[PDB]
Amino acid sequence: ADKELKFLVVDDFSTMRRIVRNLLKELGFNNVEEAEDGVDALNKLQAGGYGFVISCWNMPNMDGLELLKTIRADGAMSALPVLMVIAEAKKENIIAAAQAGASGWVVKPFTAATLEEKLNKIFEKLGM
Repeated sequence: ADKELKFLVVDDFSTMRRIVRNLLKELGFNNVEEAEDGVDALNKLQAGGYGFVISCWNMPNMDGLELLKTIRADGAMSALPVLMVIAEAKKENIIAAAQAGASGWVVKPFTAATLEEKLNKIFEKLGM
């Protein structure tokens, strides 16, 4: 979708969230809110209006996996783009992310170039 599309960045580390916010900014995406955990993310997403979720995998309370599943099972936001950020390239985590319906995944740390690439690749499919 347009770069006005509203992003939600989920991570229990504020420093990592500002990194993702800053990279999105650099790519031209200025509509960005943050969530400190899956619960805060879902409370916020139910508030409607978001067009893309970038979520950390490893998070306390509700990890990234649970968030993705709740979203994919939520009839109203089941189609919401979800990019998962993971700490290592472990096939376990990756395959489960794909299986749970992750629109894509990235290994942190990542560059603006990669984020752009993933974002473009996903916008591609969705034809956005």
